Amino acid sequence: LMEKAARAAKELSRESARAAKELADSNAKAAEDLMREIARSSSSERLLELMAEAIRELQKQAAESIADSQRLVVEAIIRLAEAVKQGASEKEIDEIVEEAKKRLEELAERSRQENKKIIDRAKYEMDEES
Amino acid sequence: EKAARAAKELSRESARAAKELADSNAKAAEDLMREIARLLELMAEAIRELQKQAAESIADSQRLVVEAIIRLAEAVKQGASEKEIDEIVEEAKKRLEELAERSRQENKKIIDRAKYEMDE
Repeated sequence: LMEKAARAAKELSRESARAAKELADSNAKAAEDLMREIARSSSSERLLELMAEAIRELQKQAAESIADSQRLVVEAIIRLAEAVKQGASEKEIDEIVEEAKKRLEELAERSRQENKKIIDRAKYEMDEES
Repeated sequence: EKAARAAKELSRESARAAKELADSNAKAAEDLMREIARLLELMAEAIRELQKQAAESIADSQRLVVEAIIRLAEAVKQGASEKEIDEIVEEAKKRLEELAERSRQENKKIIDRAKYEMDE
């Protein structure tokens, strides 16, 4: 079962990573948009300050997301190594894995929501100035 | 607007580096959990260390990216035109590649250390 647990660990880590990558892509596109708002507008340092603030907020929230899902993954890994030595069933391992996998997608959903709110606020505030 | 696409590409470059680190770490978790079949403490420590170094690398990358974006955003509206913009972009790419390389090496070292000591 330890082999199976290993596969499970790699998969959880990769799911976390993929969440991080999708979030990062969204943030990239956001950066592009904000810069286009810079170009299509009057010359104002203010818009630059706002863009920088937005990008920094997005980075901070991204780091918090990664931290959360990483904590989850390492805990699931330890929990798996524990289980494959306390009483390795099969469906108990499958269950630990499926539960962690549940929490990962829930965490990632909440993350995408926070991100989205940040972006919307940013875009809007950049609209209102200039 | 060229600078906008540039911003996106730099950001995506950073993200790709991060993704490579994460994949390496997944593989590392698998191997380390194979060496278990205590050792649990070694594995936990190694994984947490890999995560910490990942976060350090991502932080450095992010600062590079945002600095480059602010520089671009000022360059446009200050003028300077295509060659100067391209130069800002390519220099940012260069420094990003350097950072990504040293980060990649440090990560590789951590993983190899970890495996080697779960062997001992």
